[PDB]
Formats: sequence, structure tokens, C-alpha cells
Amino acid sequence: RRTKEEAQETRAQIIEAAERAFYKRGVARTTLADIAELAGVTRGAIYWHFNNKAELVQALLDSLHETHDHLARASESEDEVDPLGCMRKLLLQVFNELVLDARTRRINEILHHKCEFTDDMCEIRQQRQSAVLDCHKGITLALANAVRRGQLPGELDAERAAVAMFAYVDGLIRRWLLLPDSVDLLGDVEKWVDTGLDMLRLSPALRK
Amino acid sequence: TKEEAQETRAQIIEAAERAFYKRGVARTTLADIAELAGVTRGAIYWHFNNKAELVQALLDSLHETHDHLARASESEDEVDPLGCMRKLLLQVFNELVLDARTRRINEILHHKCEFTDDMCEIRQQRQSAVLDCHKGITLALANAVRRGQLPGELDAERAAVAMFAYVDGLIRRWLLLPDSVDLLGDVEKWVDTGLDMLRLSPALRK
Ligand SMILES: Oc1ccc(/C=C/c2cc(O)cc(O)c2)cc1
Ligand SMILES: Oc1ccc(/C=C/c2cc(O)cc(O)c2)cc1
Ligand SMILES: [Mg+2]
Ligand SMILES: [Mg+2]
Repeated sequence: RRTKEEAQETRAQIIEAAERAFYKRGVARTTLADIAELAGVTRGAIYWHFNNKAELVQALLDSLHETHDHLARASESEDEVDPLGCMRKLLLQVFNELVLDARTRRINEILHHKCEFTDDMCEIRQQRQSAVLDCHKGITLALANAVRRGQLPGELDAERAAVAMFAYVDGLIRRWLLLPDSVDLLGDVEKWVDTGLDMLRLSPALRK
Repeated sequence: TKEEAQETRAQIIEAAERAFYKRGVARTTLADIAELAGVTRGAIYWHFNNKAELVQALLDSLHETHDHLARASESEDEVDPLGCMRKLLLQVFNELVLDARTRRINEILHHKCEFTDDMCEIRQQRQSAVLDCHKGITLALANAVRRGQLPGELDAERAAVAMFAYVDGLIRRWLLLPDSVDLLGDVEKWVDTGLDMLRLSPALRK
């Protein structure tokens, strides 16, 4: 109809086909030409939207923020009266979306288990570094806010606590992707979130 | 001869580490590895049925250093099982940071090895290996519980999952962003942060 609307539809068809192809065959051996054929678009069209497969990987990775942005910004705001509470809701939502949404599950499985870091495509590792560094910044801000509001210990090492928490969450996600039946991540989602928050609130090793 | 076969196998393993680390698992073939190792006339296929088996050899190689401390933590006659586990985890992080071989293998497993349907054995062998680690961790913690070193109502299974998640995530964080974690200089605090989760979180109780 209109150029932009047609372009948005094409882009979304490609991204969806990229998910399916990376998920079955992996990033290393999938080409844009392969994804174009699975999306039912021309090679000219796919290369118009994405210059290389690293950009297509980044589009998938960037798409994981959208759902959580509301709660993340709230937990990071200094004006929030209950920053720790926003973090808990954020973490529940992170796990809930991972188990229930096929798309989110698929993308995380791509990023964890179907995407390699090779100097052949150095930007895949550089983008991952940027993404994690950025999430670390946000976590540190929300923990520092929680400390200032009396919700976490006064001498918490916010930086180290932020690493601890991300490690725990990232490991649990990867474990659930590898062995879903090993973890009732949905039925016990509150215990899994609270286990991680307990570490930050109670461990003396995380204090200055 | 035994010696020359064992030496050829080792040369292949070290070559596989170099090739996988540079180009990744997905696109590296056994023939490429043999070319890098300088092994000829089909030698690699006598030592490894396929590429998955060679990946499993690298992962299996990580257990050797820690087997003593791991088995001790699992022994029902061990009087200090949690101390053996703390010694274990300190060694895991020290080796990661100090040993080029261990770091490089972990970077391969975490960041340079796809799981594909074409080669389903990689994912299945990783499942079995994590399940075996989890079985051992659970026995260590149950031992620690039995010996009054962790809370009597600890859910040993969920605790074992939590400890593994934290450790696995921290390694992977250190591999991606080394300068964000003083893993060696602060090793004791990183190990105790995780142990504190098990010792202290009410959410891991039954
Ligand atoms: O405070 C926190 C807020 C968010 C998170 C999310 C971590 C995460 C790690 C992954 O490997 C995949 C993913 O989709 C998310 C962790 C801590
Ligand atoms: O109690 C525990 C004993 C051992 C471990 C090992 C974890 C681990 C995770 C990795 O991704 C790589 C690795 O080389 C080791 C975790 C907990
Ligand atoms: Mg989302
Ligand atoms: Mg070793």
C-alpha cells in the first residue's frame, strides 16, 4: 500500500524467517539468501533491509528489551518509592515471557546455543558486550536506588551485586533452555526470583 | 604402539582447541583439524568417530583437575563436604583465570559451539554432562546437610540448580567481559556469594 507499511511488513517477515532458520540450522551456516527464500522475499529485498547477518542477529537481540522497558525504567528511576519491588516484577516478567512466549524462547536459544563468536564476524561478540554492559548499568542503578530506600543493606557493593544477579539469572535461563524438565521455572517462578534476590539482600560477601 | 597413539590423540585435541577457538565448531571439520595437527592417512578418524566426540573430549577434559575435590565432597565418609565444595569452586575459578587451556575450552563451549539438528549429539552430550554435574552437586549438598553445614530443610535439588546457574553465569560473564569481574583477585568473595545463597536464602528451603 504505502512504502513504509510494506517495508515494515517485509522487515517482520524476514525477522520471523531468520528466527526459524537460525533456530534450526544455526547462525554460522545460514546465509541471508537462505533466509530470503524461507521468508518468500527477494535477495534484493533482504539486503535492502540488512547489510549482513550480524545486523539480523542484532535485530533479534534488540527485540528482547521492548517488553521489559516499562519496569526497567521504573526500577532505575530515583523517584520510584519501591525500586526493589519493580526489579522483582521485572524478573518475574523476564521468566514468565521466556517460558510462555515461543518467540522469546527461540531467540534466547539462538543467542545462547546457536550463535558463535568468531573473528570472522567480530560484531556478534561486540554487540553482546555492549548489551550486557548496558544491562549491568541498569541493574546497578536499580540496586543503588533500593539501597537508598532502605530495601537492601546500606553497604551493598552495588556493582558486584549487579554481576551476581545477572550471573544467576543468565545461568538459570541457560539451564532451563538446556534442560526444561529440570526446572519448573513457571510454577516455581517466585522461588527462583527470590532465591536470587535473597543472595543480594543477605550475603555478607556482597557487602563493602 | 600405545605411546605414539596417546601422543597423536593429544596432538589432535590441542589442534582442535586451536581450530575451534579460531573458526568455531559449526564450520570446522575433522579434516581441517588433522591438517592443523599434521596427522595424516586418516589418523584422526581412528581416534574420533565424528566432530561431536571431539567436542565431548574437550569438555570431559575439564573434570580431571577437579575430580579429587569433587569425589571428596560426594563421599558420605567425608566430614567436611561443604569445605571440599568451597575448595572445588575456588579451584574452578583459579584454573579458569590462570590456565589458557581451560579458558579457551570454556570459551569454545560457551561461545563458539552451536547446537544443531544436523549434529544433535552435541546438545544431547551437553545435557547428559550437566545432568551428571547436577547429580554430583546434589549429593555434595545433601552430604553437607547431613553434616550440619547447610540447613536441614534445604531443597538439595533446587539449591544444586541455583549454585550451578550462578557459577555458570559468572564464568560466562568473565569470558565475555573480563575487566568487569576481578575473578581471581576477589575469588573468595565470588565463591562465598554463591555459597551464601544456599546457606541463607529461605527460598531454597522446603
Ligand atoms: O536485574 C536483572 C534484569 C534482567 C536480567 C536478564 C538477564 C538475561 C540473561 C540472558 O542470558 C538472556 C536474557 O533474555 C536475559 C538479569 C538481571
Ligand atoms: O557446585 C558446583 C560445582 C561445579 C560447578 C561447575 C560449573 C561450571 C559451569 C560452566 O559453564 C563451565 C565450567 O567449567 C564449570 C558448579 C557448581
Ligand atoms: Mg518481548
Ligand atoms: Mg583441568
